[PDB]
Amino acid sequence: MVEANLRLVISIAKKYTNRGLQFLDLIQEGNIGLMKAVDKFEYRRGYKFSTYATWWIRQAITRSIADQARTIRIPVHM
DNA sequence: CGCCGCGTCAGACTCGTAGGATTATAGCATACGTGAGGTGGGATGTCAAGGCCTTTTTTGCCTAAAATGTGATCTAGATCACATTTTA
Repeated sequence: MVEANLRLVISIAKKYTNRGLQFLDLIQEGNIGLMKAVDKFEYRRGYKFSTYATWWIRQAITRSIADQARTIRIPVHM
């Protein structure tokens, strides 16, 4: 599953590899959200998988950029 | 053996001049801890009157005793117009 959907991970990743942090870190975090979605996904919902891990990936990257990527940590609320 | 290609590595010295950055990234719910706020409470620190001792300020006082007064009786100084008289 994971080795299959790596291209989803990288595709979504490089929408956000504008000069925020760096490519490969967005990619790696994307693989983390991917592994979550593989751990959680239900076939019985019968939907496509792409959407599910799209959400999960996007969460993971979207707050790893914010936790990291600065010398001064601004937490999520600000 | 002797190229050839690729790569590594230095490029003078002291002063001055200016301020200075930027893109876009979801959203709400749970639940937990830490910062700025209260809060009585030991405990410390202050400020105004009183009891131990010595010193200081009044102040007794203690007797040597030298000093302070009594006043009629004197005394040895002190004067002034005339008559010379001396000395530089």
